[PDB]
Amino acid sequence: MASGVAVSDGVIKVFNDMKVRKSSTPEEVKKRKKAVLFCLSEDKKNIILEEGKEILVGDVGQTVDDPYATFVKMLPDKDCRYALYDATYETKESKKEDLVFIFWAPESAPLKSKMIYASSKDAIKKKLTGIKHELQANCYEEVKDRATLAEKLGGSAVISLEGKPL
Amino acid sequence: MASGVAVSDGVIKVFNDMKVRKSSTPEEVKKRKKAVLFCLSEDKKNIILEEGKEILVGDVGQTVDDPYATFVKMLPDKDCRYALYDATYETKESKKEDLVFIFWAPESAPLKSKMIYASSKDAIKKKLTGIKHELQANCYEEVKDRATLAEKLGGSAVISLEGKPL
Repeated sequence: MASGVAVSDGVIKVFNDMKVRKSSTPEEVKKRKKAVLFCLSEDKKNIILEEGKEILVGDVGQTVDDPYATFVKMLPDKDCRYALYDATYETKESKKEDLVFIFWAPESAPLKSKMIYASSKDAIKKKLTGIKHELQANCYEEVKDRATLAEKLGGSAVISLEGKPL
Repeated sequence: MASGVAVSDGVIKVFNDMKVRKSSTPEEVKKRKKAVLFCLSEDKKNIILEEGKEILVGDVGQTVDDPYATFVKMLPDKDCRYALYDATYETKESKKEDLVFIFWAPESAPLKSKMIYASSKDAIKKKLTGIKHELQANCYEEVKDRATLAEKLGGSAVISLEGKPL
């Protein structure tokens, strides 16, 4: 693999902040990140935050309406990305929320690029202590489908995602 | 990369036979291969012919009717494959035929499996002297489309594939 890649402290903090329980006020929550993208640096030595490429919880009621679809559209067509998506979903028992780590390697991306991203994946995944869920996607028409993520979280038990029907 | 993988003489012969000009009779032609699959061995040390997984030219008039669609369906859903497909297609100038090398790495395949196939790709590609065209595919709903291949062969100039409209 490639374990000569570094993860910024700022990236790490972003992860940690996302798995926070609503002990804090109603303002930093809403400033909370619903989704976020990371990418490799030009030199392929760092995993860094892609600014602007994110969805804050505050945007959900107003700007966004569907957080999952908005997130899917953020996914570039020729470049690989890592992502964290904070999912909200329902079974027949409970309404739960879980952090999903996403590896995006779109078909049209250079094969060299996919290889490097995949080989370096462990460098960020290892630092994402207690992550649980991982989604690997190549095909846009497949991630686009809510059932894709839903099935990954809890399979057939999952009946809705982000308040929407599957 | 991985250059510790061997290509069988039988595989090599199959390639060479496919780029043959119709100097021979009308019987070995029709016994000619329209498409063929290769895969890595269990030990990942050989690139070998996957028997049964092929389309002979003779099947086209009768058993098959659409060679491209039939070929696409042969593509496994969880496993990577290499393939050669002998394409017949038309521009506004000429009706041509060309050999296309295909790398199939389906989304649902184990990431470990994709990596090994991709890293070993050069071992067979190098032995496919004067190949010209390569197609890499992850997403089934995309290879399925004739325009995918057509665009790869000659882009927008190509107006039909295997006698069919795009």
